[PDB]
Amino acid sequence: SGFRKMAFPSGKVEGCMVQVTCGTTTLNGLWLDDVVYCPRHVICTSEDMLNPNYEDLLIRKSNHNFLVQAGNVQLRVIGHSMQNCVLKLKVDTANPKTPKYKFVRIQPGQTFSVLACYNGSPSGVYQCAMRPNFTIKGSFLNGSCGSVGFNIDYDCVSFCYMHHMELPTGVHAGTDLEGNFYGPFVDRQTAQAAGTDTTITVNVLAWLYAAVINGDRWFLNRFTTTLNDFNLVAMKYNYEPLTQDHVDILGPLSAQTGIAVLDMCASLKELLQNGMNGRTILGSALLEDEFTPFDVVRQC
Amino acid sequence: SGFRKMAFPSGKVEGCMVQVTCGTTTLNGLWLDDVVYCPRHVICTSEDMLNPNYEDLLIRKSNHNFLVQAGNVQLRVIGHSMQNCVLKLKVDTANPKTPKYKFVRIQPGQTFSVLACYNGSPSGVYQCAMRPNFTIKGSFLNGSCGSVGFNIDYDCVSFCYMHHMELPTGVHAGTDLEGNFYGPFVDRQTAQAAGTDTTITVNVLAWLYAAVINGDRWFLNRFTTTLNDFNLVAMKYNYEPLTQDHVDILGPLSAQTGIAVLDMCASLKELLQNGMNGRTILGSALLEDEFTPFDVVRQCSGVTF
Ligand SMILES: CO[C@@]1(C(=O)Nc2cncc3ccccc23)CCOc2ccc(Cl)cc21
Ligand SMILES: CO[C@@]1(C(=O)Nc2cncc3ccccc23)CCOc2ccc(Cl)cc21
Ligand SMILES: [Cl-]
Repeated sequence: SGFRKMAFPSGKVEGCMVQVTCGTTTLNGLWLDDVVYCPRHVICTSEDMLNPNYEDLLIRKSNHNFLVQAGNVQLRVIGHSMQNCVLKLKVDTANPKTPKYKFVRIQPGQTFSVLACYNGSPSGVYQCAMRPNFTIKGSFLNGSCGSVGFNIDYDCVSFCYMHHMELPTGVHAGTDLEGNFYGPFVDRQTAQAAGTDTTITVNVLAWLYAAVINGDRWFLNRFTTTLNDFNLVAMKYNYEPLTQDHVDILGPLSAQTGIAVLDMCASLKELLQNGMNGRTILGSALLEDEFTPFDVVRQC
Repeated sequence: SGFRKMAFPSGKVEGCMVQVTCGTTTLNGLWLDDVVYCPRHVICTSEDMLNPNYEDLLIRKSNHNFLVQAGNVQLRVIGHSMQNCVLKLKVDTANPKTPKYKFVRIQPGQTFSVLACYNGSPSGVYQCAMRPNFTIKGSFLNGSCGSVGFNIDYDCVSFCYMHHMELPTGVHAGTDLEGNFYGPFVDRQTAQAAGTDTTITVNVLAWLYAAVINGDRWFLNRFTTTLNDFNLVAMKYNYEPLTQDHVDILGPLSAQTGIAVLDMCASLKELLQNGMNGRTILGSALLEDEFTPFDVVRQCSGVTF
């Protein structure tokens, strides 16, 4: 019993963190086999940042301009190429600690663990969700670029995010490991803003099921609702619409607790209308939306 | 920017987790050098748990009754002894992944990371605090006993907790790595209950400083208070008393933000007597007490491990 925001054990990713230096910029790289992946903005000279021509900047670089450090050992860069917004530095040594891995692109609402790093060194691990506006609400200081988001599939690490940027509101933007940004962001210092964020409705429902599994039932009610009526109410509270796919995904939790999805939807509608009235759900006074249905099943 | 509940990187601890089986019970062990540490209740059946004589049960066991598995390799138990509520199984092989470590006993209010394991396999890592009632509000299913709590100091893992039990309210109890329970708990199936929990006041203040560092300032006020007047108010809201040591430990955050500790205490007093008024601090509608002053400094300064 109990319910915590839980990250994946970070060991398999820590064995991959390296420091990448180019000129005066130092950030983190992900060393997998004989390739170091890192944000391409490491080759930018501050001025370049506004309207960089990355293909042009990269052609002017040599392998000896890139300084890669794995612990107290300098790795030799023997090649460099760019894949979208990620720079790939081929090195002369394959990482002996390379785990079984894959590169996955995730959808909004999906959760993942972040191993925050500075100078190629792991400082902490936390759990995040990809927001509906494609940002993440991370905890990142200057020097954290190249820190990665991942999930673990038994023995396999699925890398889903690499940190590139912090927006003016303090939220963060990044790419998958193929260098494609999540959201309409660009790796340029041009004026950028995240869209208004919304609540991940399917995740809140998953967390209400987690609360029932843990004995918290005060918010339950005798009502049910249509999916259309639920969406009309939820959207006026900045909640994402719930699709039939989300109803289906919540099926196992519904069968486990004996509370139909639309029945739990009517509880969520009531919580949005009344608030908590001094009560908490799983020790929280706000509805939590960073636990997916898969996270709840795994943890409970 | 940003403020998250952050655990220490778990890699140094993952290399130490093993599966310990004795009879029909399987739980986790911590393999350090040539010793595997685990809860001594692994020797118990459902009957023994009611009233166990652990010294008597252990004398009747042989080394071959304990099955230790590190990954897909079976370790040979060549000795067994008990230290308080922890069982120590001497093995024939020293763990090559043994990090620099130490066994430390933490105080209530101190935080640590928990590497939750099942069958000697790490499944998740989370951050928690040792509550003032000596329980932890963890997340543990059956099979998680032997999971450990730790902190990292430079490159040294300080093991501070081993999981043993879940109380009827869903909160958890365990021991340090020398087998001494945190709190008035015992390792027997007998009616047990945690004392009334209180809020870790110094940690709430540390988190209010974290909010100010992140630009959340609405709760700040012009007032200050005496430590005595603050403690009189705080204790009527089930808050732990704030000591001069807590005031001193908050000093670097007070210097960084320009908000004296007793000035922040007057903000906390108002938040208690009046509530948040529909507002949040760091995205939370409740005052968070599981960040120590050291955690806030470490996170708002990027200390690495
Ligand atoms: C070069 O890095 C930038 C950045 O966002 N960095 C950061 C990323 N994370 C946390 C940060 C905390 C504090 C300070 C900067 C942070 C700053 C300039 O504008 C840009 C423009 C584009 C890109 Cl892809 C990055 C960047
Ligand atoms: C050893 O098992 C006990 C236990 O608490 N185990 C658990 C520990 N964690 C999470 C659990 C989740 C769900 C079910 C049990 C959990 C239950 C029987 O009585 C006792 C009595 C004493 C002790 Cl020290 C442990 C125990
Ligand atoms: Cl403290």
